[PDB]
Amino acid sequence: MNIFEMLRIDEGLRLKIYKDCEGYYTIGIGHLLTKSPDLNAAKSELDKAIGRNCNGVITKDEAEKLFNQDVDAAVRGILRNAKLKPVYDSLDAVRRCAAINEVFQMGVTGVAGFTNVLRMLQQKRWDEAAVNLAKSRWYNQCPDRAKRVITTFRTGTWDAYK
Ligand SMILES: Cc1ccc(C)cc1
Ligand SMILES: [Cl-]
Repeated sequence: MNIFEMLRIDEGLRLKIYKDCEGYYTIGIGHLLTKSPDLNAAKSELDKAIGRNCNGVITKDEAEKLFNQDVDAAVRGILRNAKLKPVYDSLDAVRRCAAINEVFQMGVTGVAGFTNVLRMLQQKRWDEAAVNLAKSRWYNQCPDRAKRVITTFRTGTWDAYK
């Protein structure tokens, strides 16, 4: 078990644009195209991402390419954020996976605004962080995509993905 397998389980796989649980246009393994309400703007972004006219459908290999780029951008987003980095660095290996996963789903901005949970995590207060994450708009809207990640922040084991 590792971040990629953890993410494939949580994001599954679509090979054509859909609306995710927050209502935004997505494809592959949780790849957000745009927050625009315009499907055609989400289409330009996709072609722009692949390097061809798709027009809204991709292959598996191309999905894994996007996936690999997006994991990388999530990690880089954490390391570049002054609020996220010190918290990230104090976490153990498995909770670091739960942190990459959350940034991958929610994006850095939303995550960095959980000042509450951020302090709790750094002080290693797992139960309270867990409780406070299960309160966000992210959890209430995306409970299947989110549940295993909260449980993982709580336990620091992979048991939720087993
Ligand atoms: C790096 C990080 C990711 C997610 C949370 C909720 C906190 C820190
Ligand atoms: Cl969901």
